[PDB]
Amino acid sequence: VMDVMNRLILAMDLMNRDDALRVTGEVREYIDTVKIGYPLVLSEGMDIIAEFRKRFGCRIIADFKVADIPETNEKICRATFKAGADAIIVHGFPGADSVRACLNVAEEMGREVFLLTEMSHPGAEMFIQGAADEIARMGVDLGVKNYVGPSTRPERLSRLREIIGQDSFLISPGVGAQGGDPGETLRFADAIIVGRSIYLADNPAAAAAGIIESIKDL
Amino acid sequence: MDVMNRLILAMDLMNRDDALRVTGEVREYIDTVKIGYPLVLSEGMDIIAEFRKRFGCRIIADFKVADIPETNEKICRATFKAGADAIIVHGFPGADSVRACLNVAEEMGREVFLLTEMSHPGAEMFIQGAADEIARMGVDLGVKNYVGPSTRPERLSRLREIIGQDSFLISPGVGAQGGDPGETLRFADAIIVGRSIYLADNPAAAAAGIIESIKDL
Ligand SMILES: O=c1ccn([C@@H]2O[C@H](COP(=O)(O)O)[C@@H](O)[C@H]2O)c(=O)[nH]1
Ligand SMILES: O=c1ccn([C@@H]2O[C@H](COP(=O)(O)O)[C@@H](O)[C@H]2O)c(=O)[nH]1
Repeated sequence: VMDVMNRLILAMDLMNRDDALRVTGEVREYIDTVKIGYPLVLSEGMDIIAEFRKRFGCRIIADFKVADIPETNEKICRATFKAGADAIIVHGFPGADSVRACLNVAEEMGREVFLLTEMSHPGAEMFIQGAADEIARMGVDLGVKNYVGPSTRPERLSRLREIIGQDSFLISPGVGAQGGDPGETLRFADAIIVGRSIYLADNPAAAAAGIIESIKDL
Repeated sequence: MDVMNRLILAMDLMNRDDALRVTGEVREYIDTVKIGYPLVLSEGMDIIAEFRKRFGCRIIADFKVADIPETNEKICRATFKAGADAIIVHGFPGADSVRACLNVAEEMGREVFLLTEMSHPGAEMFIQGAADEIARMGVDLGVKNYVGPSTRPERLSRLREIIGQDSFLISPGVGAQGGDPGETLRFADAIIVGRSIYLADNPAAAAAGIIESIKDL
């Protein structure tokens, strides 16, 4: 599995190139893994991935929550890996064929797929939660090794961990801004994803240092 | 939304030259183009303005938005800023995530299309069993534009039943995925067609044939 420095992944969702670069560079010493999503990519272009690689020695996870039909998923994955992303996050709710398509491209292109089972926001309780256990089981049966679960619902994250086993890799968003706690989340997740709590702080570096200090024993 | 010939082109080619050429070859048959991530992540969001400059067509961004509320807002804002007239949003992530999109849409005067049931086989695993409730949620939220599967006419019909004849409904899955143009239009206001057109040796003739087959409607 990827070796995430300090078990902390930066969710760089600022939508300005200069601000995104400035902030990421300031926390550079505490993180070696950055999660880039559509807010930044649709504002600055996929070339932002290469720029982060050039400026920082950071691993890139594209949080695109792929959720299309199989054929389209393949194209999305190919475009994303061509851009230099190390891994891509895919939605499990659209079913096995859609996930398999992503795994096929990842295998062919030598990259990784992360399966998003249950989401962290309140609305996730409406339809995703009830299917999350089966989505995880589906992922396990498909050979998925990397997963995404909610920091906001410890009991759910714990169940996800059980389903995928200790060997699987698990990252979890919803820490900070959404209410999740760093330490509690790392009881089940291999690494935590943190966005606003860091990038909106007056001193992003200090915010990141503070989070790491709080989980030092972990 | 008045879609010419009730036909929406799914422009999923990933080369700017090919996408513009093919879209130009069928420009006389359509005035509505659906652009998605295959093209946008390969050529950039500036491609939307290029399409408007060269064709003037309306643009539907099929981004199947499926993030948390906060991030959905950012995605829609970025998308409408690029010139998209509408954006397709997944309903599976819940009401708050859909409302987030509706908020930005209202603020920027654009439209949100709610995707309720997908057209591929995998949609049967988790999406289908929640589809009716997702459509009802859309109605409660005041959504007026929807996306349903051409590949399952009975499901498309149920979707139409739930949203009413006043709501607008578009449907992908025509051609490549097995859906029939005419049967789909029995329930949907417009059909979405990608490969059956853009992969054809002669795209223009392909579009003309599809339109010819539905001249009655
Ligand atoms: O269930 C999920 C999956 C992914 N994210 C993503 O993780 C980040 C959380 O950011 P923040 O709340 O720390 O600012 C965002 O990029 C968001 O899109 C969630 O928050 N919830
Ligand atoms: O349930 C859905 C929702 C959207 N699309 C989209 O509609 C187009 C269908 O293209 P094609 O099968 O006509 O080539 C693609 O852009 C695809 O991503 C589907 O096929 N199924």
